[PDB]
Amino acid sequence: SGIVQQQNNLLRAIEAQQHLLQLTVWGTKQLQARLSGGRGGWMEWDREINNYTSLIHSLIEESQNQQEKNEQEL
Amino acid sequence: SGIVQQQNNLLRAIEAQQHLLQLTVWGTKQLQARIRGGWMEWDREINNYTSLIHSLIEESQNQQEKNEQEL
Amino acid sequence: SGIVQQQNNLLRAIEAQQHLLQLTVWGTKQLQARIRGGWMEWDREINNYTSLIHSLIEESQNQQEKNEQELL
Repeated sequence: SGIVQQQNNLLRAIEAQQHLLQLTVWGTKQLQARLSGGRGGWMEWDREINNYTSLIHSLIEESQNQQEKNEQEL
Repeated sequence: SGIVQQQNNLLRAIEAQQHLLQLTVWGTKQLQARIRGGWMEWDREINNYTSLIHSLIEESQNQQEKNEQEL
Repeated sequence: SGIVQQQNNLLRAIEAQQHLLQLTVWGTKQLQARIRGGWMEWDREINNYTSLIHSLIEESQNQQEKNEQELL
């Protein structure tokens, strides 16, 4: 199915962008150290990112499950 | 259908990833402001593609709704 | 169909998102190259996913086009 094949493509790109995104956050934090933010000034910022990250992994997780289920049924 | 349902998750991922990215964007500009390089142009690129993404996410929400109301 | 138009929407949302990512990587590079460095591996990691994402994107473009020409 070209439609089902496209979903897989979109999901994949999203997963790859998630790595890229996590690589960019890491890079940003390294800069933050050397530099200097305000001591704890970025705590909530960091917290918000972990919230989205966790949500994202969750969604990707459900999507991968839905992907296998759409490939057998549809 | 499982396709529309999944497309919803994909969209929420894109949206969550988008918000995540915007946080990265804010942080970087904070960093740059605490410091050459021609950053106003970069500023322009950010804004443009930020506009574009917002437009795309909004239109995806609209279609998602239309699809969930049709399938 | 509404489905194929949604994939067209999601694909572009991903394309646009890719630019912001590359731009944020860019700014990071300028700042990092201003302030050894465990970055050598960060750079290798970046290039890898960038190429993969551009590969996934164009692949999706090929698919998007094919699905639309058959009116799915």
